[PDB]
Amino acid sequence: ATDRGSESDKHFRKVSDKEKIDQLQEELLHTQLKYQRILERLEKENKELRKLVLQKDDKGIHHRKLKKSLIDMYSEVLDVLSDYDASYNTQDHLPRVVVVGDQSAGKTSVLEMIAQARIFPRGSGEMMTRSPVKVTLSEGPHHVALFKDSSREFDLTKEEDLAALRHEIELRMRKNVKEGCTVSPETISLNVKGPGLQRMVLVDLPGVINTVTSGMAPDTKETIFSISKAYMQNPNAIILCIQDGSVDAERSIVTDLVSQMDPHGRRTIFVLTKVDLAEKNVASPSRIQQIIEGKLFPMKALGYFAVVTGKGNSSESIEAIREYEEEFFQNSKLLKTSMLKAHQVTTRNLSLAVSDCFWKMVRESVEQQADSFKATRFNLETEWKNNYPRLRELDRNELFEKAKNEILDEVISLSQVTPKHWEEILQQSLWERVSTHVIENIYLPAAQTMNSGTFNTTVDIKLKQWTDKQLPNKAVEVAWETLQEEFSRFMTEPKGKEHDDIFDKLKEAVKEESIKRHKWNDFAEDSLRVIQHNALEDRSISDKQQWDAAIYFMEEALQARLKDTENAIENMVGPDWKKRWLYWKNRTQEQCVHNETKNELEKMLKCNEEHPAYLASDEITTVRKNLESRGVEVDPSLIKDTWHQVYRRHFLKTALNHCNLCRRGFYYYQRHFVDSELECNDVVLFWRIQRMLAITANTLRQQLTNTEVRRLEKNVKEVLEDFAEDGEKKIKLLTGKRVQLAEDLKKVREIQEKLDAFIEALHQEK
Amino acid sequence: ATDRGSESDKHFRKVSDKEKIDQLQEELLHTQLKYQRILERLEKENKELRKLVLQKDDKGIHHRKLKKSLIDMYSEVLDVLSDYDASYNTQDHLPRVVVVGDQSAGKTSVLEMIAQARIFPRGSGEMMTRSPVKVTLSEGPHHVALFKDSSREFDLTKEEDLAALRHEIELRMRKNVKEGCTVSPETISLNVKGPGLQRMVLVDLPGVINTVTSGMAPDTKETIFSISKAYMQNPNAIILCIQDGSVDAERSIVTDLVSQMDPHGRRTIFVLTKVDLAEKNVASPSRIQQIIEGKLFPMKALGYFAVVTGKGNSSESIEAIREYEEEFFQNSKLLKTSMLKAHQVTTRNLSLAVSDCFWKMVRESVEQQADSFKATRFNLETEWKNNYPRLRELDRNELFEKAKNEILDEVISLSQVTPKHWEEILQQSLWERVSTHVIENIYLPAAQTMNSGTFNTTVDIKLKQWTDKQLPNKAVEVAWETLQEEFSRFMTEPKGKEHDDIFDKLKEAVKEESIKRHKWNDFAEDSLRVIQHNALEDRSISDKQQWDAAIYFMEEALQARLKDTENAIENMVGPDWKKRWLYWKNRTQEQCVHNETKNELEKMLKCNEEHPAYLASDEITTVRKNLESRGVEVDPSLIKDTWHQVYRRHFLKTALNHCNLCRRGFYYYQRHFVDSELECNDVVLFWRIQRMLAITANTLRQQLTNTEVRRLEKNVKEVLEDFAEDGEKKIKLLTGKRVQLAEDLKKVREIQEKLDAFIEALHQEK
Repeated sequence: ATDRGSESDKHFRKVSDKEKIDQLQEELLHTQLKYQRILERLEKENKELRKLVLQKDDKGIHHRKLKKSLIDMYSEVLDVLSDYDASYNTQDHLPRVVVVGDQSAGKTSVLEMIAQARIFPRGSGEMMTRSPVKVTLSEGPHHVALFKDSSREFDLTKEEDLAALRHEIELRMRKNVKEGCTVSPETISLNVKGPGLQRMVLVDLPGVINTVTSGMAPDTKETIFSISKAYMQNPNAIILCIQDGSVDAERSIVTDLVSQMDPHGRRTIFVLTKVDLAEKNVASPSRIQQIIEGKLFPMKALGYFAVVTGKGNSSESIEAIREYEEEFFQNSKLLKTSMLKAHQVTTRNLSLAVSDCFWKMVRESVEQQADSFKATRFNLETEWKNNYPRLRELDRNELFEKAKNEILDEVISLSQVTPKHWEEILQQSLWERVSTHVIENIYLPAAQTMNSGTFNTTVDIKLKQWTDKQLPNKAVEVAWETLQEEFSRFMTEPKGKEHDDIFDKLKEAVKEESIKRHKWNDFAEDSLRVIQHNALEDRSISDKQQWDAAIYFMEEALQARLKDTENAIENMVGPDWKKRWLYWKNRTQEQCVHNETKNELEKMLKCNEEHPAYLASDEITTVRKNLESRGVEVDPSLIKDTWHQVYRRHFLKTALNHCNLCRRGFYYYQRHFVDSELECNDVVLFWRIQRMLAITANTLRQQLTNTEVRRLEKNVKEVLEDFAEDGEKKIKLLTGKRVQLAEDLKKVREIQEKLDAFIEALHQEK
Repeated sequence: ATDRGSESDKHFRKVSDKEKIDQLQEELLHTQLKYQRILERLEKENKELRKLVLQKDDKGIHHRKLKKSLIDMYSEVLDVLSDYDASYNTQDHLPRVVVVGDQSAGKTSVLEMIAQARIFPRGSGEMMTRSPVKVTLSEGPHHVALFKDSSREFDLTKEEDLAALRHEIELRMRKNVKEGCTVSPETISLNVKGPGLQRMVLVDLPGVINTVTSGMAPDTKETIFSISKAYMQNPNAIILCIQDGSVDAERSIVTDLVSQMDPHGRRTIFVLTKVDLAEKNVASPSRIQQIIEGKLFPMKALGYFAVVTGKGNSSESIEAIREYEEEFFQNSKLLKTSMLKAHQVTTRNLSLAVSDCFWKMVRESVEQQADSFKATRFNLETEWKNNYPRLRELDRNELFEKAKNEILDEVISLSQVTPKHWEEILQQSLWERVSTHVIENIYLPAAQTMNSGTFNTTVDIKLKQWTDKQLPNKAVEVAWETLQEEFSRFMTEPKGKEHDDIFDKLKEAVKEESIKRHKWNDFAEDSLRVIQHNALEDRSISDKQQWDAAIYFMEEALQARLKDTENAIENMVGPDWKKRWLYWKNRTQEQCVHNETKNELEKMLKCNEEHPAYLASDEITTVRKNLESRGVEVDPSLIKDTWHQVYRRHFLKTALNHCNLCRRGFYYYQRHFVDSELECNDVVLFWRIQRMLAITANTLRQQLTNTEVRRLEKNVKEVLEDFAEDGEKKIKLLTGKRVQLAEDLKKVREIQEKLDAFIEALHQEK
């Protein structure tokens, strides 16, 4: 009967087991015992195994070394840096080649010709030219392509495999775009290999635009720039600024972006596309020599190159395009009249220049960056040691788990708090809540009568009205606030050295929610009405022990109000004479007037202690007249306030003297002696109220401990589950641990492995 | 001009003038202008006295034989008896002729022939009388009818007015019947005068049914007879029995009710109807003659009569029916076979017999009952004066108006409550709501710090949370509860022996409706939220007196929690040993364990006075196992609670020693050199909350006295108007003797006033 919810939960949990354990033991623990082992065994091994199955096709020799071309391995290096941190802050560490240019300028054809195959999709000319791809370029004995995330190898000399390759890229391309924008940053990684191909890694970035039309979002112009600027920021990047040769160089759109990362083109190269279509330029030195020497641009490049990107056909084969490129420059005026120099034309020269710069800087850059990221682990280890004693047990999610368990443990302990303490809290709160009605409305008007039956009748009328209307509602409010306040205390107590600040954030979020998901059963108001009456209903003090308990409670309740009245009267009337000459506590004029009015009312009460609270109005006038006659200024309001305080003091102190006489009054009632003024009936009232306070507190406690506290535990578990699923709450609560710093120390281990193995391969090839 | 009484008066004059031209007053003027014309222009015509002169002529010398007719006064006498008592008992005091008959027997045709006008509901084969109608017949040259309740006179010689009268009677009959029922007792009073009419009050009664026909509602069968009895039982009345003599008499039912109501035929007159129809459809001798002879039924009669009611046509005139009557009784069986008496047939003989018997019965019974009605008015005087010697003929509507005035005056008196009274109640309640939280949540954790900045940080955390989410919600509860409670008290608490409780019921009824309709304004919570904050935000104690008041307030709080802690300790640890020798009053076993734990914990605090408020699990275990070594049986919760009490005792006594220290120097606080030097953040804290509580109380008081009390008065006026609308809401408590007794006194005086002139006319006119 003390608690019932836990029994129900255990019962139905056992029933669920009895019916479904032959499945639940298999699903819940059997497999899960090995679950931590499974993760490595299942997926990781698989990714390795299929790779071996592909490598087994090659049939490489054991201990041969030189397993892969160095650049193919540097592709993994760049990929691991991208995965660890995709922000430019980490991209800046290693060399890259950026392929950027005006929208639909043929820059994709430039990259594909460098790659010696039509590897990227060109389905459309609007949305398919404004999305990123990345391709590594490697030496090989055969032109073959392989994705990071696929075991399939693509034959780059056949239309079917090139089409499938373009299809996979396209499937990634047409989805890695914000809706409407059609432009979003994302990584697609392909490794393209073959004879004649250099040691590079090229990133094709969304085509650059200057205006927006009805078929595109207005933000599209800015988003492209944001992507375009992201990879250009790399100080170790070679930026291929690819411009459509059919339009004025002064009108280049990409240039105005490149100048934001390299204001003078120090690390940039100029690429002139559509050379065999822009006849107005390739046939005239006055434009070409400025465009290719670096006089028509603000950019002073690493080099300047001219290429043929296709004769307006977005789907033209790369092989035909390269053959036509080699034929065109010979056909064109440009070679004869030396407006373009032989090393400034065709795919070969551009590829070789960018390859030499990129790969030299790659060799030195990884030799540097292996130690850079290893040094970053050493730098991460100084901070982590200094911040906390070396420890990695905790985690952000584990903070939620630990605060959850702390909260549920405190809620349970709350449910098993010694009940007696619950009743003590409820009893004291109830008395503080009710004493105002007890004395001001019930006792004060009732005990002024000259008949015990009228005392009890006034008391009982006020008690019936009060126990029916306000008192039950007040008791229910007290119980609600008691439960919520004790819950708050358990959630927040700074338990000395055993307190943890980190969890506090959750304790506040749950404490608020758990309270709002609980409501107290309103029916209590009616039950209390009955119960309260019953506790009052006992008016019979049968023996000395209950007589003394009754007198005790009456003395306590009346002494509190008497002390309050006496403090008010002391402030109102002023200091005594002793203070006035020993501490020079001189009275104010109001205090003197109040003192004289008090003296008038007090002589009246001293002569006749039976006087009721209410005077005649002509009595007020008489008091004013006498006070004025002696020389005291007084008005009916001063008399009424002084009268109220003074009569209450007289009333309560007379009640306590009646306590002093009740303590030794029993003979009068044995004898029925007629001259006996003493009748001790207030004692019964305060006895009844003490017992009613006890009964109300205990009933509220029982409702709390068997019905409401278990509902609170259920609501708290619901709140904790809802917060556990909420990722945002975990992000914005329980954030204090230093584990985040250690996560970098551990995660950069992939970058550390790729870079060191690349250094070893560098030495092996040399 | 500032603080000048005359200037204040002039400002008040301006403010009152603007209110005098308020939109309320302007709309009152605009609506009043139309109202002066609406329900107006009657007055100028009313001034003429010609109508009054005609009424005087009717009352005094009407210069025509009709004047001062004694039967005419008897009609008013019976009407005023009906007014005195809806219940039949008193209406039975005075004679009248009550006419009952078989349903659809033609009784209304008989009553029309006697009244000589088509003034009764006439129809073919249908219930004609459904609610009884009392028509009084008197002689006069003007054959005119007039309702008791109307001013329209109906000319009884013309069909338009006769039909209007009949259908108005039908409508009144229906309006006396509840929806879904057909028959009702309420009597319609029509005064009919014309030549040849006899002095005869005649009461048509709902037709009696052997059984309900299917179309008719069943109700009638029980209703009809009861109604008939109500009028039939009159010991001073004549029974005129109308029976259908053209049908099998075995099917008749009226004679059974007549025999029940007059077993001896003391004033019973029997009449057959439909005699002309009976000529071809005569009721067989074997059943009808035994009725005429009083043998089939106990009914005896003053004579057995018969009249013709027509041939079933509803439009038949009086003269036609009488002619047909004469032909029938000359030629038909009712006389030739000697059932009915020749002097007892035809309309004239029945009318004359009824008038003679009626007026002799009147002369004999009305004088006795008129002396008895003088006795009746003195009898009402006897009881009434005893009931209400001070007040005579008081009515519930008058009482409601008086209560409305008193209650609105009580609201105004509530406005008169001094502002300090409201502020005192509000502040005391407000402080009761937070002080425990002030120490438990702020002071205890704040005062344990080694850095007063964290003391103040704990202060500010708790105070800011409470101000943002709690204080503006507690303050409004305190204020609106305070207004409700004081509103209740002004309306109920007697001002000594001079209190009049007559309107206490009405006051209580107004109270709940007014409070429910009225609300405390929503805005308050925001303003309080700001105001409270600022009162706390100011941390600077302006002067020494304020600093001392802060220390006194702090001493109150700390002393209260210290005494509570000490009493809780005595509750758990049990009696002292000195108490054992003194009163033989010792520790219980649990109290023994508690005290031993307390002594060990007090040793701990003696060794370390700065021990933190929280015992760690190792400290708790040290206490547990040391007491177990002592043999005392201790557990972690016993020690946790005993430690809380003991430590708070130590902490609060130290806080009161600091109270004493802080008096000398606020500057020592300003120094903030070291903990040993005075560190009185405590005094400034209790000062800040002093300001918060006082300003909250005064803001609540101001909104009360300038916003909510006037809204309360408006709501009370509205509620008292709703009181005006509902009379039941005036007699919700069944103590209504006042109104009923007043009405009875006035109506009995009218009864006797009319009976006096009637009896004098008996002495003189006859």
